[PDB]
Amino acid sequence: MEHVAFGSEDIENTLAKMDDGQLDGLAFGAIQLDGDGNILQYNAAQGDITGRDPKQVIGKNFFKDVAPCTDSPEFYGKFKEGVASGNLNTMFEYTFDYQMTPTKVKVHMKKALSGDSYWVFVKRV
Ligand SMILES: *C(=O)/C=C\c1ccc(O)cc1
Repeated sequence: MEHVAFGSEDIENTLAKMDDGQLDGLAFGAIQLDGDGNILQYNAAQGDITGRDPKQVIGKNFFKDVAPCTDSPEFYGKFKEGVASGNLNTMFEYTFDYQMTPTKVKVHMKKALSGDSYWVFVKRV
């Protein structure tokens, strides 16, 4: 397993060295999006939670297609502001409930080290 704690201050630095293979070792969900909400990476842990297939969601809009239950001021609203500002680091509780059992999780959004990429870290609570 890759030893990285959810909410770690330097998490964007640590994860810059990973690949899809290495990301699959994390204890929590991790989604990498571009400036437009498109999925660039999708680890095995978020798949265990949402039931999605990582390899099948890659390339689709996170907010439009895959997870419309996030299209909201509380989530998407926060993402867009972050993207436009060029900085993003917020943590909140959300309920995943689209075509799945209503699941309470902890969501950590943070801008990555790379120019135009954003992290979505998730964990059951
Ligand atoms: C609501 O849709 C919230 C979360 C979520 C995340 C990923 C996937 O694939 C579905 C739903």
